Amino acid sequence: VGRLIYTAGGYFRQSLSYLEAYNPSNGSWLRLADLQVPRSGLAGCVVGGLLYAVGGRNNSPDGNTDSSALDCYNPMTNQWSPCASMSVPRNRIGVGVIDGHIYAVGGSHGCIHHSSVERYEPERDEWHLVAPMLTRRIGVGVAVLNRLLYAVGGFDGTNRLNSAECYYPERNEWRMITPMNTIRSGAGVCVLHNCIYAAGGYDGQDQLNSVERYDVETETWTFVAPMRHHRSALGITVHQGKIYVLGGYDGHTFLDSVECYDPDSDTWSEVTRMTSGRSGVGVAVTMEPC
Ligand SMILES: Cc1cc([C@H](CC(=O)O)c2ccc3c(c2)nnn3C)ccc1Cl
Repeated sequence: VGRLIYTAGGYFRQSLSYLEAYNPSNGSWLRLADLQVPRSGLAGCVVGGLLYAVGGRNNSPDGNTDSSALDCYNPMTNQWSPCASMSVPRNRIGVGVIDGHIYAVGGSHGCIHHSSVERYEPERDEWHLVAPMLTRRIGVGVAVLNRLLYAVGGFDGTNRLNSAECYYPERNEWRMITPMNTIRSGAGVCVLHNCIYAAGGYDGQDQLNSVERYDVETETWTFVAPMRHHRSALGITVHQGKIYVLGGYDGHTFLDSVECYDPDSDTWSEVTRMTSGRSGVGVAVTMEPC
């Protein structure tokens, strides 16, 4: 039928309500129904053809509000619907999906940096807390491989982190994994084939263009080719077995650049520009809308 890359929210001068879909098959962008509430620092994901937007923060002239919200976008209707809210607001959140369930990981609520993690069940419209991570992480990368959830990098309130850890659902327990070779907060983190990728991010001084990947069989991290643009607070998704990175911040500009990674050639190329530069978007892939 055809799959699109949906980018929801983000930040340019203030938090944004935009939802836009990119079609790699033809290069087009579609503006769709705005989020009910502007938000940056959110995550996107998909379950059962439905797009969800999780956490973030509304940075606005009228005040600044960390989000506990879960909202659901149905491509068939072009309408956003509220779901049950999380236990707590989570700006600069990471999310992963296991077996139709959404895990919300870390993020901030004011000066609070969460190590807490909670899981959403669409069939019940219900969040429940699970075991907290071993580390407080905001700007955290989250991915799922072989039905295990990984929390990668971030900021713990004092240091940006090269550490990463793994949640084993049937044990309801987090264990540390090999740290990355690079301190990265607000990196893009995703899975492709057997590896967990961490692209770009922030280390307290610089925005990064480097990219490394974790092979679960070998438990080691290896650098691949770097992105064309240094970027923090980027969005990342996979589409037809290629990585796409969307927007972010390079120390200078809120990027409109979109790049994709070809694992076979180990090369990055510009694939498009977003309609406008922005950081802290939520990205996920699903069906084209009615
Ligand atoms: C908005 C955002 C910020 C972050 C992190 C937080 C931190 O690690 O403190 C950050 C902060 C400040 C940054 C930066 C990145 N990149 N450049 N600058 C100045 C990570 C993810 C997201 Cl969605």
